[PDB]
Amino acid sequence: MYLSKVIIARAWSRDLYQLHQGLWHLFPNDFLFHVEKRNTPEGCHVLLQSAQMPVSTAVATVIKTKQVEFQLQVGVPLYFRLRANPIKTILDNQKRLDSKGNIKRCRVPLIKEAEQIAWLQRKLGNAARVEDVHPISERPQYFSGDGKSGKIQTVCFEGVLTINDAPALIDLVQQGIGPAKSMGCGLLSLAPL
Repeated sequence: MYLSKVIIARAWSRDLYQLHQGLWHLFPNDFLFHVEKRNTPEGCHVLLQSAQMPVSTAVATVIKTKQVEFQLQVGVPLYFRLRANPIKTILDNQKRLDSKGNIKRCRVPLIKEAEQIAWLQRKLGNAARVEDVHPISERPQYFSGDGKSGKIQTVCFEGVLTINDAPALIDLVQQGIGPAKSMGCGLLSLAPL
């Protein structure tokens, strides 16, 4: 796969919806991204993982691209970073009913750290062991400026893991982890110690 640093012009990266759109246009000939800097004069700085090399547009400038060929062995420790959207489903607390007379089932973010770590370890499964992790609960990202706007609530997991199954870990990196992959979640970044 390819890893690129991309900068999206401010006027074209104001809404969450716009980011994916702008990035999609980089492939004129399925990608993942991680926002590195949300608001600068020149716009939004993104790390972009893709199967094809991106091609700059007028609004999305590819600053640099590097191809990754993986060399993983079992037992190797790696730093990891993953911005994710961990969620679960619960019954509405006020037992509010939907149009068919049923209690509403609501999607909610995981806010308890123990539950966030459990979610991560569950997604990684047989691919790797979490050796150490710090789940940073980030500020939510809103769909619009409207007072009633919904939002996406993310956690940025950072720490160290140890590889247990190389092919399984590669698959996780290629596919991305968890919901909201089109909104800048799911990109699992790895690095040697």
